[PDB]
Amino acid sequence: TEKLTGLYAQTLVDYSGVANTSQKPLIVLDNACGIGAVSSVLNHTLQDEAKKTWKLTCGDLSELPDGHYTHVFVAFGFQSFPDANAALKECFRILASGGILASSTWQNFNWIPIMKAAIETIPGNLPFPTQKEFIALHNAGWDSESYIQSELEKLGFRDVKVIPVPKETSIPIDEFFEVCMMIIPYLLPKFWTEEQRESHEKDVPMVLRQYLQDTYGANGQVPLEAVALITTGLKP
Repeated sequence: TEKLTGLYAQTLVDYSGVANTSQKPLIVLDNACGIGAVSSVLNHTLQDEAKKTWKLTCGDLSELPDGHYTHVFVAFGFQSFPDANAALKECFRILASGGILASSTWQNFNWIPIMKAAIETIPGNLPFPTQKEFIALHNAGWDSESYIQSELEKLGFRDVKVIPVPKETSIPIDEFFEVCMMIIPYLLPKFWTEEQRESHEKDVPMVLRQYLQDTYGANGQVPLEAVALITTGLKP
């Protein structure tokens, strides 16, 4: 996964304005080290500061001082929080006046289509989430520019911008297969009867591997295409 989220790490740091802001000293939060675990771009940006008065904190919003930070980053965190609204309220609380929230969330990605295609090789017209069904399983709305803009503005953010950014990369079959099998076990309970699972669950790995080897060569690459929403907002 991390080859693609690393591309979005540069986008999110650039869109936030942190490298060029007049707010000094920089007091930054990287939620759950979501950027730092996949990219050095933010850490390296701070290292390049002439000042040396800046601070970066990595910690988790999902359980910080009031009015403290100049920048809060949430890289692909809002769709996974237990309580996305509570987390957003916390972002507003811990930002200083003039502080910027920058977040990335998923709007589209191609791994659900590829999995669906593999599954419609099984006999039985078996059900599988569509791309929108899958996104909406947790914290629905964070794939919608209009939803996000209103959620941020309700809480007092202004100059709110929500921009879709497509990125494309490629991943080896073996790695793409393993990402799939982290997701499959989580879905089938929600979309198949126990009758359908006992009947077909055990063969999913083989057909998936078979479809993947079928389609993208034997040691080939699988494309990873996505659209992420890049959200920025100002706390007045």
